[PDB]
Amino acid sequence: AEVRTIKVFTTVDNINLHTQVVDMSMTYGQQFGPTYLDGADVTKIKPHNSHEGKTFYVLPNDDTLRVEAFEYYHTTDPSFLGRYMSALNHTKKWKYPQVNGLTSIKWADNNSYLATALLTLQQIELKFNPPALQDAYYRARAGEAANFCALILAYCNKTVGELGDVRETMSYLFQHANLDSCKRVLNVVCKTCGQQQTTLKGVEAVMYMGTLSYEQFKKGVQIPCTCGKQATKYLVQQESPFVMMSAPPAQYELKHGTFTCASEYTGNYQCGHYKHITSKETLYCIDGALLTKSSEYKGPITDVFYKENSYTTTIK
Ligand SMILES: [Cl-]
Ligand SMILES: [Cl-]
Ligand SMILES: [Zn+2]
Repeated sequence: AEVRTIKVFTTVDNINLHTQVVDMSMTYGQQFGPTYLDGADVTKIKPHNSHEGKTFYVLPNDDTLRVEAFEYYHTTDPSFLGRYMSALNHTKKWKYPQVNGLTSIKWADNNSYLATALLTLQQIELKFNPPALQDAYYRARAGEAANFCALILAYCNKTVGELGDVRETMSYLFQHANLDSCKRVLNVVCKTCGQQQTTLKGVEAVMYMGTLSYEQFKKGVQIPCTCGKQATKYLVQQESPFVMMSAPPAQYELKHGTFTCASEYTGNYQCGHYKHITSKETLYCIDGALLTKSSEYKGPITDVFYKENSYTTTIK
């Protein structure tokens, strides 16, 4: 029997290429293990003539690829590249319209949480650490967001179509961002126990769960003390370029000029839809490809983002 071969390249990062000679009588899987062509699983396919010179993603299956994959993605999760490829096979088919000057996502595959996450990132100062996210985010800002959205799904361990939470999604992305300079000082005052200051750094310095209002967080929020009293927690010092205030969805009034952007969630714990609100010359509501405007906004808000640089309390 006549042996036929083609040259292809394998990769884990789509930058560093590895020359391979493949036998056209054997599947990609038999030669490389799980193999993907621009997100499509070709593990059970035999090489085509049209494949010559093309790049295939493989799993990090030797030491060189293990190092290349960690350096690019900053993960050693064995299932990561397969999850990234499985997502990309869908996100490459999504549309990414420019809405009010931002890259959004046309609704598909239950992706509203990703649209509001993507819109938010374009309005806050954030630098990613993994080259994969740096490279994909640059492309997303330019309007080609398929790789970025597939990476969000992979980093968050979410599949296409799965219910997502914006706060959790932002937590994962912030873990892979340089927030090392961010600092928060809180004071908690109990009329029985006295006062306790806490310092938070990095992601914990920019995220708070319990109120949407940055102003209320400065004045004080009531929380339980271990003694059984209500204590007051308030912000003493903030050093960060933004803050994110989150809460269970509740009817909330957004006032033009008092916040950067916000997420709205309509539905229940099992099922629902996110929209994005941005405060510009007026209030714009971006719902995937859809855009409306209003002077006032009230709805079931879950996350609000605010601009910051340096804040020090006047509370003694
Ligand atoms: Cl590679
Ligand atoms: Cl970046
Ligand atoms: Zn107490």
